[PDB]
Amino acid sequence: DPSGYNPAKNNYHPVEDACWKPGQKVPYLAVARTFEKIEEVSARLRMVETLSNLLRSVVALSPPDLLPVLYLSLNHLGPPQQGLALGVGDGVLLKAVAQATGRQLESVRAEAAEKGDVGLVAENSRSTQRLMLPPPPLTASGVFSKFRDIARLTGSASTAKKIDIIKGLFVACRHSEARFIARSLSGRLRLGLAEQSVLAALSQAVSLTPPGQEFPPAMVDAGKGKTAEARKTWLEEQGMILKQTFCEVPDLDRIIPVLLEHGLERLPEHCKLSPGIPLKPMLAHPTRGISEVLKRFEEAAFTCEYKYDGQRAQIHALEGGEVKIFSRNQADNTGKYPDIISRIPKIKLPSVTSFILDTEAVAWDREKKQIQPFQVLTTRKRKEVDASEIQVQVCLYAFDLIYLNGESLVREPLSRRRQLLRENFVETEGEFVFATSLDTKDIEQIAEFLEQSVKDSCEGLMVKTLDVDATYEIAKRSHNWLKLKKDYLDGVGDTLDLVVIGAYLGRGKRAGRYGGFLLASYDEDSEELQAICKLGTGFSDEELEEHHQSLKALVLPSPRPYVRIDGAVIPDHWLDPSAVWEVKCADLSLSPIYPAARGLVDSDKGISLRFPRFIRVREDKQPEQATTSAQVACLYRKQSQIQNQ
DNA sequence: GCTGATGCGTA
DNA sequence: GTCGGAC
DNA sequence: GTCCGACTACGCATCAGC
Repeated sequence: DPSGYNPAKNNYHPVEDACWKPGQKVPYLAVARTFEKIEEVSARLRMVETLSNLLRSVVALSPPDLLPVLYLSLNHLGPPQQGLALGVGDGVLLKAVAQATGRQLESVRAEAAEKGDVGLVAENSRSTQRLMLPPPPLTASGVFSKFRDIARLTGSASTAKKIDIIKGLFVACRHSEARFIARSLSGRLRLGLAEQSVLAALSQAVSLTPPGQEFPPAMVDAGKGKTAEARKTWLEEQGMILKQTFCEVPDLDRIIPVLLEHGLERLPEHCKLSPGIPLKPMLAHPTRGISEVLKRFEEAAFTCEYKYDGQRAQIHALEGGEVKIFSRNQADNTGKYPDIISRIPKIKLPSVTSFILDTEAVAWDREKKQIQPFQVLTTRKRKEVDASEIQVQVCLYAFDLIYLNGESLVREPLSRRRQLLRENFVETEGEFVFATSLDTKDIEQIAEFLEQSVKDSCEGLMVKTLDVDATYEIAKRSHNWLKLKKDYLDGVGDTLDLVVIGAYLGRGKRAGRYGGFLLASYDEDSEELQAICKLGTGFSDEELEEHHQSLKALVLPSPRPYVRIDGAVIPDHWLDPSAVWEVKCADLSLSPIYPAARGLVDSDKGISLRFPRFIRVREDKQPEQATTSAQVACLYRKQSQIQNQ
């Protein structure tokens, strides 16, 4: 019986310890039980062991069910470049849960906010899970198809249809299934296992129990002969095949059926980095100072690049002339930028037959010949733009080359790839230029360069080694670059003193306390606190608890007459304005929602904070003594990017 | 058809 | 996007 | 250090209720 299933069981046996006969379909309750054991523990190694154990049975008995099981555990709907989204929000999901169970909405919405988890509410209600005799059990592939069903429906009257499908599952759910369907739909599975741990579990699972094996499979534990040391080394090198493959083709739709009929050793042969197929980009680790750079890099030579404030654009040029473009999430952004396809001609030498570029698309005002802020870039249409429409021009700032003229430049040092980029590509000012770089190790030069980038409408510096551990092999270390941001540096930075005027109930890791707060500045001339932004990162678990107790004393039934939030999300608890917190941010923005300082820099819009974080309590300060909307308008005006307008 | 609410992808 | 926790 | 999951602003695209 599946409810008995224990994929966490000591010395776990794929065929004997399963809960479905071979060539049957994997049952969803198996997937739910594997989930229960994964969330029950906190070590990633144990989690990987359990998910491996389920994945091995799935390979021995129902291999067609492997792809959907993996998707179910990532909570993905498919390849990222295909663009699926469920289009179901918390409120619809709560209507779905309520109807399915027979309960009043208000009651359901209440308990969900209270427990901080919709899955818990969907589980523990089972009326009409009475009158109608139980529907057939739920299958892993079936649930994953109903998910793809929901995400597929669009247009007028689709919500009602999306709900019916969800009610379908909730009625077929038994045991712990409703908990995880509800969690998945809400995009909050919170197992404590995600992409990296799935890959680990996959490669271990096919390593221990390889596919394409005549049932009953000859070998079910290819690890038994080896000693405990020899095992761990073999596991690690197996996982790295998969990881670097996935990193070049993060697409289970391609990778998986290839694994099922060619084994893991042969995967790099059939799935290699290739234009038109987006690959995981290289990521930056935050570095809190020039001193920490030399700690992290020690003896390796490195370069310093301008960090541009636009959005990543991974430009693909295939042999045959076709041109595609992808976001850092692997989204297809090709239709987004007609203007960039037209200008592919202008950027390469005639000898260049195919490339993958790593660049930053940055809004550009040609009238004035300089960079506009991020808020401008985002006003451009998405979807399917036709070139006549384009309002906000973008300029490309290239800083890496991944694949040239048929050959894959991944294993090559940066020093190499930057040369190749500089050789075969052509700067056209205000349209496609290279990243301002300074090769150096002198701390004074590095600091002057930092202050210079910010002067030139940028966020600070990127930092990349040139030859030591300086490839593009994301699977070795994904966060292989450093970001030296201006606001990372103690003493340097916009910090504001803000008043807590509201609290929001936490979810998940924050259930039972407050997960975020509403913050305001003081406006002297209208004798009013005005909401500036929400705050939800920067406190320790202890600090966040102290805040729950100290601020519960001050919960108010309704807001003070002098509190002004306008468009912002109404808090769950209004608070007596007393508490003053020190708050740091990266930028200040013109807000469509917040009333802080409205009319002082824009007749219509107020000012907000970009990337706000809690620093500490201002025990010595009073709401009167808070940063003032006047000061918020001063801070905004002096912003480097802003003075250049 | 108009309007307000909101999902979601970008940072 | 930034940030803290468990390992 | 690595991986994971709490949380932030903003604006285009979408749909329900009228």
